[PDB]
Amino acid sequence: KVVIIGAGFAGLVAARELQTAGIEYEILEAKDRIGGRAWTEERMGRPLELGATWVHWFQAHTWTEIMRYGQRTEITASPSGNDAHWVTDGKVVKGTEDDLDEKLTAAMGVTYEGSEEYFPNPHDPLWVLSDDFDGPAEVRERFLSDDQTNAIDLVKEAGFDQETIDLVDAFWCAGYIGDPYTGSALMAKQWGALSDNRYRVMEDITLKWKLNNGMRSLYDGIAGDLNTDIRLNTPVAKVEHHATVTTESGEVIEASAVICTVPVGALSNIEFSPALPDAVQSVIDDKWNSQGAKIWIKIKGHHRFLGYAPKPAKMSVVRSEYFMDDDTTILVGFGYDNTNIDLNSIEDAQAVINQWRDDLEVVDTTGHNWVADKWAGQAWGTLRKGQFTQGWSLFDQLFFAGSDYAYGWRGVCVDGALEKGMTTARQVINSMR
Ligand SMILES: Cc1cc2nc3c(=O)[nH]c(=O)nc-3n(C[C@H](O)[C@H](O)[C@H](O)COP(=O)(O)OP(=O)(O)OC[C@H]3O[C@@H](n4cnc5c(N)ncnc54)[C@H](O)[C@@H]3O)c2cc1C
Ligand SMILES: NCCc1ccc(O)c(O)c1
Repeated sequence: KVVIIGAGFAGLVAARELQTAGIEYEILEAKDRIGGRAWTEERMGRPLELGATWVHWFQAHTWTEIMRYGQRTEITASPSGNDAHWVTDGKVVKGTEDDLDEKLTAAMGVTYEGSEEYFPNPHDPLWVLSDDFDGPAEVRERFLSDDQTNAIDLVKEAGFDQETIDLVDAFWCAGYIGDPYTGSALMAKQWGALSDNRYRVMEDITLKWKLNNGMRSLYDGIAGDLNTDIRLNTPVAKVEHHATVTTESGEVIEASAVICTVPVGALSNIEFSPALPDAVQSVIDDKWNSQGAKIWIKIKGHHRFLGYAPKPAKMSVVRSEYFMDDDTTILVGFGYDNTNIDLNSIEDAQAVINQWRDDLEVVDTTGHNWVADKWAGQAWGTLRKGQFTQGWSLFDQLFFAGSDYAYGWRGVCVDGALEKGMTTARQVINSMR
């Protein structure tokens, strides 16, 4: 009676929540698998996360699922103390990881600089624009101005030198999963607000703890709780919200309400009748700022490596992640432009490593191009200029659920999908009561 489109974390958790409340549901999943943009799979000799990877106990929704499905102790920190390399003026600079972090810490201090006035409650991101806002006019003006400013311009304008600029440029190529110069700096400021405004905490939350048993231990857990079979290989083609849903084969399914978790980068596969609001339609057409890609590279030997490179490098942040039995290292990498790298080309993977070193030898590589993926069309959702205040909040019988619309760790984190999936089901629940 309630139709959930997509079996990623938002869809699975919404179904479990409806089930709790005794409401009939059905999940229609385009792919032949569950997990969506979280995808644990054996590649290159071990389970690797092709999408979502890191977790933290300060992420409320993720951490309760970690507790629920038995992974409390089953988390491991990514290697630290790497030999660090960063490109800053056509040149490769060699340092320690702590050397890099302290440069990034001071720049982050400036980047967060008004989060305390914007986000007293870091989970009320649009409070400044609320009728309830009790602050001065000049804070609302700085807020809107920040939505139209990118995060690197904030560091440039504070007088930092070119070294620190290319470091933040590389950082946000990875963080904004695409071109950071088109991004909204209010995203970065809210990550600060959710991280006690400390670079170190922000990295502990987003870039440290991995699930020993992968994301699949969680989404297999949620799916294992459901008493209604997920209909895989059932891509949705049309949605009528007056609700009626039409699959690609032409099957028609009737429903009291529709919870659509299809990411924006993939909504163009579905026709809506009536059409979507013009405001929301312009977001879909502009979509999100996530055009980048994530790679897994394997090299010869055991090397503790960290590398940073600004736009337009193939990869902006690359880091050792696993030391393997056969004297190899698996590194992870994040880059701003999915179309500048073939994630499964040993030669393109070598050119990534060649950004910093001419003595490290790639022997394998792999990745999934989420942006080119029909059912995704993006990496993790990040914000263009103007999308903090006129973007993710515009998607509020038809409900949109997904990390990209979350109040808290929006887009970038499974925490956001688990948040928004659950609260969107509550909207359904509340209105049926
Ligand atoms: C490279 C990468 C790395 C990430 N790393 C992390 C990390 O370390 N930590 C973290 O917390 N988060 C991370 N994330 C983010 C996390 O994966 C997402 O925020 C979360 O999985 C989004 O869940 P969702 O349910 O909102 O969307 P999705 O996972 O995209 O779920 C949508 C589902 O709908 C399906 N679908 C699409 N179109 C249709 C259609 N027409 N009909 C039917 N079904 C359809 C899709 O197949 C998919 O199963 C990462 C994301 C990426 C891309
Ligand atoms: N994949 C985790 C998302 C992410 C990307 C870049 C960062 O700089 C960061 O702190 C977190």
